[PDB]
Amino acid sequence: MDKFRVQGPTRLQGEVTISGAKNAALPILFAALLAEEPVEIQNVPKLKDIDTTMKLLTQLGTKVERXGSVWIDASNVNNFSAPYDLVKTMRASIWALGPLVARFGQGQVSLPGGCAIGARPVDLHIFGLEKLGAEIKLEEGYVKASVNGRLKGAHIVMDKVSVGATVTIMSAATLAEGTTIIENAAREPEIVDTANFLVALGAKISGQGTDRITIEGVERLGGGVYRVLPDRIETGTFLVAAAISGGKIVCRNAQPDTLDAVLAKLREAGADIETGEDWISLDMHGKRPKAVTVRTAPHPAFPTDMQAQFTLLNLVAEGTGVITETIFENRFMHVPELIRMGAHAEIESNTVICHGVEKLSGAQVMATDLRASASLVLAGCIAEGTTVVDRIYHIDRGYERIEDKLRALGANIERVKGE
Amino acid sequence: MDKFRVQGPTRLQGEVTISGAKNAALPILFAALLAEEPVEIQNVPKLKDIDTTMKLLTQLGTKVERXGSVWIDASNVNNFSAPYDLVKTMRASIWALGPLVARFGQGQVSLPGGCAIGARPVDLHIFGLEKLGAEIKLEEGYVKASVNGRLKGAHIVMDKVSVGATVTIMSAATLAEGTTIIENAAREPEIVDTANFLVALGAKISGQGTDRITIEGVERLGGGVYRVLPDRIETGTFLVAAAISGGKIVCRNAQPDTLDAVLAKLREAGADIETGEDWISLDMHGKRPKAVTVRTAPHPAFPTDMQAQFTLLNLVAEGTGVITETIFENRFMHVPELIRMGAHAEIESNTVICHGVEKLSGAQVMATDLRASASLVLAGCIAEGTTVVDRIYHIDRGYERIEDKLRALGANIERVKGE
Amino acid sequence: MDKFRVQGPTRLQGEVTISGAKNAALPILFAALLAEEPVEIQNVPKLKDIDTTMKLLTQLGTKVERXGSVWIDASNVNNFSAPYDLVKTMRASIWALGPLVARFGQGQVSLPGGCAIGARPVDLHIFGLEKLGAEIKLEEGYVKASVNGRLKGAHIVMDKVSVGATVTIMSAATLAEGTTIIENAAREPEIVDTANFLVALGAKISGQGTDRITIEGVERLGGGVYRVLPDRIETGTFLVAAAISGGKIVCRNAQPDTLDAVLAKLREAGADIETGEDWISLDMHGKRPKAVTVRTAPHPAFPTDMQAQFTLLNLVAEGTGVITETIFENRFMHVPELIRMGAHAEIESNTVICHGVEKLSGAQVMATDLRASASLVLAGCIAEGTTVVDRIYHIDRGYERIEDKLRALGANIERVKGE
Amino acid sequence: MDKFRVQGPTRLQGEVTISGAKNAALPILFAALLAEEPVEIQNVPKLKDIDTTMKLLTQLGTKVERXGSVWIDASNVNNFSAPYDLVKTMRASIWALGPLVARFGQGQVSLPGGCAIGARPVDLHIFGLEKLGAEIKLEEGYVKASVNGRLKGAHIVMDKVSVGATVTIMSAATLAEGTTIIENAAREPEIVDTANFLVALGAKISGQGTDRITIEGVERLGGGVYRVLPDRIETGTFLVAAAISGGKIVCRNAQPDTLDAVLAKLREAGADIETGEDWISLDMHGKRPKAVTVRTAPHPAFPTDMQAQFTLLNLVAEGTGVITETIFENRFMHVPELIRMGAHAEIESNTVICHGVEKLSGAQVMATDLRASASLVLAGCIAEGTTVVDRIYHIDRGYERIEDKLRALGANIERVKGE
Repeated sequence: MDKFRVQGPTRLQGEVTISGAKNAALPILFAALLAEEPVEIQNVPKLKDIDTTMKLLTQLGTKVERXGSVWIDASNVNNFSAPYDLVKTMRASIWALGPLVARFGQGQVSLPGGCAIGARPVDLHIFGLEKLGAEIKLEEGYVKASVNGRLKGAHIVMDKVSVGATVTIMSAATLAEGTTIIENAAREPEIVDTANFLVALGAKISGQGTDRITIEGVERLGGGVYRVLPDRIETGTFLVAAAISGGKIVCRNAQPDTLDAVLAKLREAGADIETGEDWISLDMHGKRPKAVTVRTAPHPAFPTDMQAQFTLLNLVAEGTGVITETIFENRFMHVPELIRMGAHAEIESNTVICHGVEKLSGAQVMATDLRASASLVLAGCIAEGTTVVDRIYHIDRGYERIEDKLRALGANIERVKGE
Repeated sequence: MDKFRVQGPTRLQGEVTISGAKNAALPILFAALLAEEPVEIQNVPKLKDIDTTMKLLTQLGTKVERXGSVWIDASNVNNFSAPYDLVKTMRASIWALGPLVARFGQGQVSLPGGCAIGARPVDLHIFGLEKLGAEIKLEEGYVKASVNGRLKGAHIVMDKVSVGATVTIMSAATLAEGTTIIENAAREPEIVDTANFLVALGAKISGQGTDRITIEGVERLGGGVYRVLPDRIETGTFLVAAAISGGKIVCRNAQPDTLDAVLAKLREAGADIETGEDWISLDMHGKRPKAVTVRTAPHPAFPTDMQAQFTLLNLVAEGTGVITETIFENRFMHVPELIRMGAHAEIESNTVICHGVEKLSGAQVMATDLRASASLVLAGCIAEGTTVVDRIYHIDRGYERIEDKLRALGANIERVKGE
Repeated sequence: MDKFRVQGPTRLQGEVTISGAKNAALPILFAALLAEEPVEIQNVPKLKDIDTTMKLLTQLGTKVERXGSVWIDASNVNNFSAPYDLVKTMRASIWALGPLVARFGQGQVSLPGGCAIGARPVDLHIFGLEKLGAEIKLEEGYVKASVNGRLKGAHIVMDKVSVGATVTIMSAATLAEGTTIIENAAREPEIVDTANFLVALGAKISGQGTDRITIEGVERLGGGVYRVLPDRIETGTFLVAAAISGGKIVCRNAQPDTLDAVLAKLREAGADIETGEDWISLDMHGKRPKAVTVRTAPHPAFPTDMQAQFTLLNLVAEGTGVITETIFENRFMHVPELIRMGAHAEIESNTVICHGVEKLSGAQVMATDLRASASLVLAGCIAEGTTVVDRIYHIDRGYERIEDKLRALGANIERVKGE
Repeated sequence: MDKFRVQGPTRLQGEVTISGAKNAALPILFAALLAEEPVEIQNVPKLKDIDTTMKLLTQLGTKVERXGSVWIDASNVNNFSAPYDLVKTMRASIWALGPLVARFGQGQVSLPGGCAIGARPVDLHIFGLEKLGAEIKLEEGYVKASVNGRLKGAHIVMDKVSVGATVTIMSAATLAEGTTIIENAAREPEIVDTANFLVALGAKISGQGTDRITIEGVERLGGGVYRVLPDRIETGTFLVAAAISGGKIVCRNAQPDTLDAVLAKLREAGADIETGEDWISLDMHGKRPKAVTVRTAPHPAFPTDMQAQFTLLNLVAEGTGVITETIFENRFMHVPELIRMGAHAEIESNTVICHGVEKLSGAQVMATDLRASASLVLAGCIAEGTTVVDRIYHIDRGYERIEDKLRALGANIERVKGE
């Protein structure tokens, strides 16, 4: 079981290059199934899910190769079924369904053994495909969709806001006959990125990033070169790393505009921030951060994905600050871990009241949440002494070699083994 | 476009005989598709939906006759499809699905068109059936279900309480192989009645009325005689009629136990109430009702179907009353209509603050909801002058000759045809 | 009982000069109680609530005179009580409490007979004052606040975002000794305006408009001249008027920045929009608006106060649009009135599914809500025939002579006295 | 720092005598302040809060002593104030307030400060009292209540269901002039017990246990002997200890009727349960438990206080089961500890997905929650090996000598005196 052994305190400063967003790379990789011609996908991070997707794609008869880029040749897809062994570790695999049916007339995706019926994950996807004219075949453990000729554009009202189903519906709609309208579409920057990718292939989409996405179907999608957008959360994590260590950092390959709320929040903490079209700088001037008030909410408001990081900021800031999770429940599992590191906090209902302390103390900590986990690693960086973060495979799944990035920032960090 | 012209004030007093519950008769009529031997369903009301169901049954090859009872012989079911023409005006038609697949191995029901995905009623039916081993197809405007051989008992956890899917799952499970357990089952008296009916046929069911129903599959269901339970909302509607008019009333062919919360509310309003095995008496002793606080919630608690009726009550009651709706959104349409009759109230969020007035005044009113509509008719009876309740077809569909029942109570009411 | 007789259809086009916001004028008027030197408040609308506030102020011993401006001389305040009548027709009256205590050491405002313990508007104000060092005295219908000397700055965390309490705490905090931090402060443009007014008097306030307001108390506030900000919702009502009428309009005395979400929403409807330092232009180019998807949420997202207006827009737009209310409950009560005008709509849960039709048919209509009411007048302007909007006094409360404005835009409208 | 050491696995069987409910004892000791004659309170557990209450009472001038009983003589009560030195460590202190002002005409309770306002516990108590005619005086750090003569009966609508405020209102109302009615009253067995205590003193109360309590005020309360009801949660914890271990336990000095939901759930898990007037027997027959579906809700529904206990049950039961928590927000702290013990569980939103493993592994654990902690100790009992549960002082505060009880059941437990 891999662990991170950090030795602090250390000032995090310098430069970091931001990896592509896993959350944009995935839907785009599945969308490449629509491409009749070779496709080059740039800025694709080296992550477990990316590997799983490549295998899945190959299993369908797609020609796949990688490095920074992922080269895809789907001119000839022959197998329209995603098997159990291949979708078992990845829910995103459902993304193969829509492209398959829209372009080939048929698709089949294996489903896991479940328990409760009603409002499940796959649900929105299946019904979205059904509104598009797909015939659905359901049997415990799998979903099959098929259509005679082209899908038919339709007017769709989403009762629930779903990032997943929005990608599925928007993807399959690019080849449908007519216009498709999606009401209550997820607004995430990743949805915008996926739509832009499609448009680069010849798709006709508008409204991406708003509550209403409109798609005019076209006969076919071509090929090309496409650059995946920067990882916005990864970027936020690095900004916070400098903000909590009285450091100065510059983020390369970033996209300032996917972070309005986070940047504004950082300024409130007294951070000196600068942006360029593709870069972001943060300077504390050796100064300790000021506590802030945070209310997480749906994009483009302050993201829940930055929550753990900001809680950390408040925990070592000057003063008292409160963090409120307005949509999500039980998002504070990790606070007791920080408290064990010498933090002063109180979890109350859907909030965390933060009392800033001068210095943290290393400890043996652990968290299952990717973000919370990453925050523990940041804590280890500035705490007095030795910190050991257990089960970092969580971090490995969403961050492209964070230890190396942290090390170049001046961190004393080692990847160590353990029983 | 029928209307009720009412002239008040009139004290509502005397006797009324309660009709069988439409909502228990429907699921029961459908479940009869499982019976191998002739069956007699007693106490079935004469309502539009019953007619639509009989016709549906006839089309499936069922021999159907009616008067008070509805006679069914489904020994020779030979057709397995419920077409658009026969199910357009009736959601309940989905109930033919489970019995067909469980007994015959195949079944299909026409699905009315719709544009929203998620929250769709039929969703839970499909899922329960799939859990039981059925193959589900969403094609040709139809929802299709089939199984090779017998359904297979399963442990089903409902993500949401659904009266409809509880009935579908429960019904089909009686013929499945093995044991079926439904977690988070709807508790409604209509559900208990349907269960009791199944058992009378030879089914093995327990837990009906609680959140956990257990079904022991058997090889076949027989025939028999079964009496549909009384309409609790109808009973409550008549009780309130006397409670707001200073009257005394005896409800015949009623079932006290399905009305716990409503009876307790009536006592708080100051009503003198007595009960027997199959009757309920309410005596105002010539007195004006007292205001009460109402919080709707799932059965066995206060029913949302009695909400508009109780609002009416608070409106002519002594004091200030509070009505809180936790079940439906937008269930206050009756209020603006009532206010036009001289009532006083404020709608704040999901609650109505009632300022009881001594007397109501006649006016031209209209509500699309069944309960609110019957409430308007009641208000017409006690209001000074003439009231014209428009669009009464809503009431015709859910109440068995309400005008006749009201007249026998002392109401001055006439059905006007034209506009 | 005033009413509007409208003759349609008429293209609304031209110019309208936007009134100051009642919602910012009120808290500023109350805040003037802090000023030791005369104060000039410009751009104050002529509305009932302003009068009540004026009467209330005079009663305290304040020198008050009005026009476009309101002159206040709070140099000689001697009465410290807000009598029963003044507070009964106006919740805003609670705003006199804070300045009184903060400046004079004593204050008292009447209380309307209680309803349900816990969750009264007045409560948050009370607790905030207490946090500031004030002694509170209560009894059914009475609230006295007092302190010996200065109020004391405190760290206050709001468990409920409240526009009212934020104003109270902020206002009173300008005179306290020390720093006051308000966590979870309301973000409204009106809060920003009030804070700005305070700063113009010599107060030290930062963070206005964000989740955290920090006030540094000072010995005293002088006098000066302050211009109340433009009415954001009126501005929006006018923008919609043109947008639903194929017209072109220019809003003068406007503040584009308080309308981001509404402006971007208008662009989605197909509108051509330009903005300047103090104006906003909208041009439909003779075109019918496009159906939009709306989601009301906390400022700066889409304002629930623009809801009815947008529902109207979708009702006469090309296509279907769904308006989703995440704010209040029961916000669609006016829709039936629109249906009576020939509109096509379905109310489902917390949403309205709008099916735009080509033209509205005039009729006799009425809504109690301010916004929904104004929307009915807009409808009369574009409907074919004559429309009579009843009970327009509701409109008069938040709209400065709307009939004159509409007429100046080309509307055929008459204020018919009583009938 | 006290700790618990457990050697497992060990079948928990035999008998246990249930302690009196701390939660009933507390409000009852406070209500005794209303007694004009001596009172003997039986079956009071020996816990910290009881000691604090005793100290509090003595300081008011009450003659107090304890053993199994607590003897109260409120004849010389000459001091009407509860100082911070007491209430600081005990929230229930607010309970002295109502009896004080109701009997003596005056009462003052010290209040813990804090940043947060709105949604504060004590708010409902203040409001109820005010409804009864009391004058309220506030200042950060204290709440004072007084009245001229007797309190006055009033009709009170609880905005929210509050156990504390229900006791306060009910208690004070017993000496009020006239009739008091509490709408939306908390239903807890602890409230029923306090009402019964009051009635034995001569008060006039009814509806206790339902959502509506009626209190007819009387001149004065006498004295007597009264036995505190059994601790329902303690009994639940004991039943679970047997259910998760193939054992057979009989709970003595119990009250079956206070545990409906828990008993039904245990049967759901496959337990052979029998009950009598004052005993409860559970028999697993050496059998492992069956996973169950659990949804916490207000009494008489499933208790949140049995939550952690049931999760442990699931974690070692056959299959998958889901615990959904709707009362408290962050009540999942016990899960990560259980995982360390070899348990398979996924946390999702307000629910926990359990994966029944055959056996747990000894380990070093710690939970701050009274219930979660007790759960861990239970875990240690059946887990293979040695387990060390830290900070068992939480358990000490709510459970009367848990080790002796467990030891008598077959457990291998030792108290360890820290560091």
